[PDB]
Amino acid sequence: MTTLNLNTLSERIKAHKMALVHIVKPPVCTERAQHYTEMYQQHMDKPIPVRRALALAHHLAQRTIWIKHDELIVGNQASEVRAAPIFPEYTVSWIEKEIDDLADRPGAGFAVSEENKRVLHEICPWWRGQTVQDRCYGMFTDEQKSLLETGIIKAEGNMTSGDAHLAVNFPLVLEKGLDGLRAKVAERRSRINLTVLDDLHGDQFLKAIDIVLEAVSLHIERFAALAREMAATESRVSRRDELLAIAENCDAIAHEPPKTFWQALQLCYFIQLILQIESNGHSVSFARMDQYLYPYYRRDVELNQSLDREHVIELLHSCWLKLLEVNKIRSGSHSKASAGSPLYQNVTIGGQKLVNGEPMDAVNPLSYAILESCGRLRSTQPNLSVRYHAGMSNDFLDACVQVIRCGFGMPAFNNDEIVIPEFIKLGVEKEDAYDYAAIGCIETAVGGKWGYRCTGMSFINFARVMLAALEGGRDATSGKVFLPQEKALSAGNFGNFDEVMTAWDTQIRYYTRKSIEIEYVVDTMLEENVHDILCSALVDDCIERAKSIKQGGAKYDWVSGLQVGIANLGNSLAAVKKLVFEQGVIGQQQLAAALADDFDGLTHEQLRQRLINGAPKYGNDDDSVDMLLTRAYQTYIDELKQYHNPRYGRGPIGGNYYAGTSSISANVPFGAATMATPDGRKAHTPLAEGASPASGTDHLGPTAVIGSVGKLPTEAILGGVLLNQKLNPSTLENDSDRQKLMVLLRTFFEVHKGWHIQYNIVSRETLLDAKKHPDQYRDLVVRVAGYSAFFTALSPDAQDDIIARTEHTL
Amino acid sequence: MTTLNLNTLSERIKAHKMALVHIVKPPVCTERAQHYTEMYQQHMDKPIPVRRALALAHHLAQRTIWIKHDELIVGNQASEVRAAPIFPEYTVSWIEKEIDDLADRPGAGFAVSEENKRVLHEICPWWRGQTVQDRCYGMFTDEQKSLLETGIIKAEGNMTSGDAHLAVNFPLVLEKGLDGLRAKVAERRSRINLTVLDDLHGDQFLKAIDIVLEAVSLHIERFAALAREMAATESRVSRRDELLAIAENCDAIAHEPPKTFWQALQLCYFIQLILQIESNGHSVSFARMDQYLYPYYRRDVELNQSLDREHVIELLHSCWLKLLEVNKIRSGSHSKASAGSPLYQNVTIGGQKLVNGEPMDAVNPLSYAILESCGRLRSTQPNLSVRYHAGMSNDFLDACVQVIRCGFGMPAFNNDEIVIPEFIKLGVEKEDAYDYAAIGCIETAVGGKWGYRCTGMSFINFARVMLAALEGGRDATSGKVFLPQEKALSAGNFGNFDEVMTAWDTQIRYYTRKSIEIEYVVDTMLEENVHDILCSALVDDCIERAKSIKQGGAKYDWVSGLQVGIANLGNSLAAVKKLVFEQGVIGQQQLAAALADDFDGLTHEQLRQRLINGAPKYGNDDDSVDMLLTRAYQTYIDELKQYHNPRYGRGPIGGNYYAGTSSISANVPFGAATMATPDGRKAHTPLAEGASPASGTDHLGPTAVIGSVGKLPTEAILGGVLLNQKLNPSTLENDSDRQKLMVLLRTFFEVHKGWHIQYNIVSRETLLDAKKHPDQYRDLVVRVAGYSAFFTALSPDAQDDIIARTEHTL
Repeated sequence: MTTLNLNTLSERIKAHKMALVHIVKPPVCTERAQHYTEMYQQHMDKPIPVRRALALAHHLAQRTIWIKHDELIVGNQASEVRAAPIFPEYTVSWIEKEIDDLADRPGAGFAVSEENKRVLHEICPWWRGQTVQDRCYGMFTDEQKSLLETGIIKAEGNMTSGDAHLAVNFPLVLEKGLDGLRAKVAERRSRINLTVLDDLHGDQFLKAIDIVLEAVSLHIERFAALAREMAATESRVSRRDELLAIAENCDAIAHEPPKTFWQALQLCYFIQLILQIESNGHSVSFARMDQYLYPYYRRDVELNQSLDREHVIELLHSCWLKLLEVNKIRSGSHSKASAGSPLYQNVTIGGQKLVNGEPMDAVNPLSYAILESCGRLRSTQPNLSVRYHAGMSNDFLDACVQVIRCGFGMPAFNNDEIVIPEFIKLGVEKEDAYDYAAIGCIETAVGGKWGYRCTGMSFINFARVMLAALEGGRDATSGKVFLPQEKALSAGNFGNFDEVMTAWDTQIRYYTRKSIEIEYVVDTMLEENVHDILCSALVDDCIERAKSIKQGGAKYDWVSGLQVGIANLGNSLAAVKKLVFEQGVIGQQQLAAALADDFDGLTHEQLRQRLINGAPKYGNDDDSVDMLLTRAYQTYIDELKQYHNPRYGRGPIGGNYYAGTSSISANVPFGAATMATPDGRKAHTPLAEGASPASGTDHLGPTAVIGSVGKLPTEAILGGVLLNQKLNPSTLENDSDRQKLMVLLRTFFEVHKGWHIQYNIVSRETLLDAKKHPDQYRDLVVRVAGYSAFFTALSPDAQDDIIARTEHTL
Repeated sequence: MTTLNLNTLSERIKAHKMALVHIVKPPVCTERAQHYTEMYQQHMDKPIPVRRALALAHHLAQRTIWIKHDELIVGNQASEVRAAPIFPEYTVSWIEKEIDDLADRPGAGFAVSEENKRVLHEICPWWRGQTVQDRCYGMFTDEQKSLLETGIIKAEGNMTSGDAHLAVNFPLVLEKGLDGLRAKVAERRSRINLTVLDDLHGDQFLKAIDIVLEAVSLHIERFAALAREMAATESRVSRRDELLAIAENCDAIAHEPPKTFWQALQLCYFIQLILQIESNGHSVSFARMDQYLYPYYRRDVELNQSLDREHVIELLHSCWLKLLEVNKIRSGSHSKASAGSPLYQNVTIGGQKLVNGEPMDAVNPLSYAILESCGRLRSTQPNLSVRYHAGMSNDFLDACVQVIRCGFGMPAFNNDEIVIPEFIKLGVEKEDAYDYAAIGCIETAVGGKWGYRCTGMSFINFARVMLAALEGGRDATSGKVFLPQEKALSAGNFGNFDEVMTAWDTQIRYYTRKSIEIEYVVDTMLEENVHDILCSALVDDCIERAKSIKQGGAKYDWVSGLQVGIANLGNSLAAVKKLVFEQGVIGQQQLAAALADDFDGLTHEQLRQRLINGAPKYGNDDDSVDMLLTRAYQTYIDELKQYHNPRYGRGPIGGNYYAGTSSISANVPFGAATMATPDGRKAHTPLAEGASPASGTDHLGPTAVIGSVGKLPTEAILGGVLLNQKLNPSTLENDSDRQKLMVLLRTFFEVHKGWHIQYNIVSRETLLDAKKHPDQYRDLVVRVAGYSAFFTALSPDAQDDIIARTEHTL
């Protein structure tokens, strides 16, 4: 049975990793901001796509590049290590407001030089009115502005950043190389007829693509020249040869399709890198790297032995650390939903493949080498996701638990047993459905053939809507009544609990329509102003259609928003149903006063405990509450069926919505703006994250949790059902308990058709000593919600929310 | 019969006309440019259609208004009298080049105060890169830039101005009033679904429309207040009460549908005026005024006798002079094609109407009063067109000849006998075809239901293309060979004349495709950057479709370019066919050397003189040349059928092209860039205008001219076949001769199915004395090509082109 070595790192990688983790307050880079402003100003006469393509080519040619830390995979995102570039086309509002207050922000600090401070005040004024965000607010209705003002609906990630949230078609890049893609664009332009309106627009986008494809080849050649320059001055023979090998690799993949594993991996990273230079969208993913890079691995390692397996791990480590170098700056408020400065760069391994139309297990030696390399490095990037299926061997599943015991949150699991059948049901072609991948956190899509944001659209706070449904449509936090209704607890005029559910149904249908109206504005402002030239080029079928992903270029296009406060909604309605209506133990007006009073006073404080412990809670396998949550959630799911997403009918298959709960760390900020709820939660405290049970309310062990989670309408929540789980390391020291988990996994995915599970393995004492002496735990990694983060890079608000999570035993 | 009094004018009208005609060097106004820049800068965040609506509302609210000349119809275009406003969104290029050299431009002089030079130096640089023209050149291929640089294809009027070239739905404005229009918009916005993409864009366009309608009403009330303010300072009881009546009528039409003829005329003018404040497009036309204003004329004149018919005449005079106050400034080059600073504001009278689906003569008393009002004033505005039909009475046709004898070039004639059948053939609904009108010059459309520029698209220089077809595809003027070919006169390798025509066919198809490629860029840049909010609002069916005319909002959308050098093409090929090939009296190389040498030297002058008088010319009813010109024109007409215009399939019926010859005064500047031609024309000399015979070549009288013109494929030239005709006034003093003329008209329109005829009536001594003593002939009006102009306001080149035209006798 494969036993992985999960401790050894080369001295090169150790020093490289150590250099990155000790950058506690990374700098900010303005190079991209300058060069984009320069080209936007010089090319106002060009169409926006061409203008943006010329902006990227100017930046790539003029920006600072370097090769550092004796790296074997080259390509820097910004002028300084771990620097965040600035992207002014999306917004400058928070930049101008916060530019002097970026050092001391809890959990999101950045160092800004005075010259960068000087440059930003010269650039940002020109972008006012032209940014994506300013244009969104030039079109929002006042009602929509007010909704976004209260925070009951939020879409800040969409208005201040590029979409990304996808994987490009790496097989296409590897098969054709950069010259082959330029040839593809030329053959497509030869079929342009300039007296046909669509072709006139199409040709300008194809021109943009060619400008960017040429620039990327020139940029790879620029690094090749840099490697040769450094090789001539590098005295160490070992490093000199590597630099020359790097220069030769770059020369090859600048034009021709890769021939070796090292070349193919470097090319794939170049794409991953430049995607995050042209756009600051996060969750840029590699999709099934263990599949499309395996032919090179097999040849170089197994057949010809030009490389040793250990060399491949070193190369993977090199790539992983470059992924950790990628950084992104967010506003002070939006950073609280993104605790740990994450970029969610996902890598998918495992799963199945089709051979002559028939499915087989896809796990291969490269799958093992990738899993092992992540176990040795124990970093936040990549966000490793494993595709489970019934045919996966115990050996590989055992190797996965071995890495879970390394205590950095990975690998996480997706489930072919639900993803493949439902994707096919939706209209994903069979060959594509079997080749799906994980994107960002838990969301899934067909890599290289899918539009942006399989999840990651607008956020609805279910708890605040529920409070409004319980109180005449009034939002407790803001006081505004967006949808008036007559029934309210303070009035005591609910005659049934059925009437409470009609109130919820009618309120959530209103906020659902508003959320979609808001997304239509934001998506269209992204469509018209911030085309992704390189990203669109590498997603089927934008080249042939001659338009961007956001215009309908992708073969598939389904998206989902995020519903926040899942456990709180169910627990709250169940407490109401049981204690107020079924038992007559709590009065409607009595409850409203405790909620408005935030359970203040001894009298109200024991009423609160009756709500906490006197009514069943989500996560204990009790149907009286679990099925109620599903019933309330189902109304949102059904309402989504009345709408299409903006790309509907414009090329892509689907063009519709579904649900999702991969709400990252939005539970803490959303809860901070949520008043007391009837589930016993006090005002301003975090909500349950993702779809996990509320912390400290699941008392019947892990098996009871998956019984509850499995009862959600998982098939309609293809944005993902996020299930966290925290264990003490001692709960997996014995093979007895490791096997106990592996059977728990197979049962969750095969019996209950679960979507995903991720594991924290860490003692409560360790996380408290990480608060005490940070310099001690600089490399301590922790699973937040869909991704991993360094515990000492978290703010205390998120540190404690993780510490408060339920610790389970097997 | 009916005898009109064509000499009476009130003292009020006399003084007013004198004030306008003695403005020799009109001023420029920067208010619109200043106010549009301010709102463009302060509303960059709004969608472009809404940004333009606020610019207008800000301009109308802040701009300078006044009432002068004791006018009964109020509304000024700019701050000063006959001042031309600046419209920077279309272009600032020619403005920056010619800013100091505007006063002495021949026939296009404007006065620019140092204050205005200072204002435009602040304004223009901000618009660099954002103008329509700059963004056209951000998309043109290098080939398309070179074609335009040489001038063989031209589209200067489209890149530097709005489109206009249409009539809005005046019946809708009169029937609904302004409040009714805002209500029509509200009801349409109530059907907007903000989760449907097309409705999201649509709602922004409807918002813009409503912003503008609100501003129009506020602007009319702004004039009502001014009239009351001036009435307070007015000491003449006569004029004081007139101002009170204006204030009351402005009050009424600011919201409600008008009830009186004065109200209905004032409101129709307010629209006509504001249309030309929001857009500098010209050929803004009234369509069938004698029809949609008759209900008021009948009520006020005939049924109730609230005002005398003579008062109606004075009111029409008031409107006509306000139309003359409108002005427009063009570049130095484009002004040469628009000799006389015209605006082509057309008024259509006559024609037919359907009474329960039965054709009936539409001529009515108001038709006579409009005809008579124009005869007394003898002004360049309105461009009066009469719709001829077989059933029109001898009495009215003689009234038209009475006005033609006033010597200002009007009325011109359109022919129901060809328009209505061919419009129906195109797909125009019978009800609409019978309601067609002339737009601008000679082109025809359905007022209130048609897109822009039924004619007025790109200009192709047929003579230069023909020269290239005779010489290896080389343009003699620039030296460029855009489409190479082997056969050329220099080589003497034409085997026969059929090979000559094959060359013409091959070359003209190439230049046709390229003209449309150029139009597609320009049309698309107009669509995306300069929406006409008020114009679109008042054309069917933009409000219901929630989009502009240029986006496909109009019920009908056909357009046509302009083919220049008609008679030169036929005459040139005729000379070549007869003398070179049929009779072998001139050699191919011999002819080529004469053409390259511009017929220099006594020997070559004899060859030229043989080309002129030794071969038949267009306009003598000689089939040998007439049918050859038709066969050459047929190739362009056939090539047009392979294309659709940019609105095709986006809403409107048709969406295709047809041909046109309404080339205004472009024959002069186009001739200036055309070298010697085989028709005996010397280099740099003017070409023939429109479809008229070349001057001095039609030697067999008028009856023979219409013989030739009628042989053109008129049914395919729905942009108009333009025919000028000049007579000495002594030729129409005998009623014997006047009946000869009317017989010829009925014959030209009914038997030959001709499109149009217009008559200059003036002696050679009058035109030459006006060149010598302009101050003496400031009110001398001459017919140019489709419109009339003040002779003393024409360039010397254009003055001489008219003086050189053939003078016919009957």
